[PDB]
Amino acid sequence: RVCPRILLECKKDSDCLAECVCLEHGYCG
Amino acid sequence: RVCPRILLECKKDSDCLAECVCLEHGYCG
Amino acid sequence: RVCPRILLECKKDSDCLAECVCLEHGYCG
Amino acid sequence: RVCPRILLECKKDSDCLAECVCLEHGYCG
Ligand SMILES: [Zn+2]
Repeated sequence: RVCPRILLECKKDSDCLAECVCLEHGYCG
Repeated sequence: RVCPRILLECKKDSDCLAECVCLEHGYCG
Repeated sequence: RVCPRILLECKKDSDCLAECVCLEHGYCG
Repeated sequence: RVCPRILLECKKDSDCLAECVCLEHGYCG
């Protein structure tokens, strides 16, 4: 899985880069 | 992101297939 | 990268499953 | 598939970034 480790807040996966997922702490990972 | 539509429980991401991740509700997605 | 190893002929990546790519021998990989 | 738009030569897939693969023409893609 490709998820650059850029710190980004999110509500949905579409708020995230690449194949990062929106995790339960409100950040992409 | 490639995450099969297979119902799987998980404690860690490693429990999941492909690029699915372990969500805190206790299932892969 | 997620590429199921199902034998499939191709001309383009869109002929392939998942994140398989169309390789120079004419099969997905 | 996540393959950065970065010009890279390669002898093997391992030479490439992310989910890029080594094409026989000698570049990642
Ligand atoms: Zn991927």
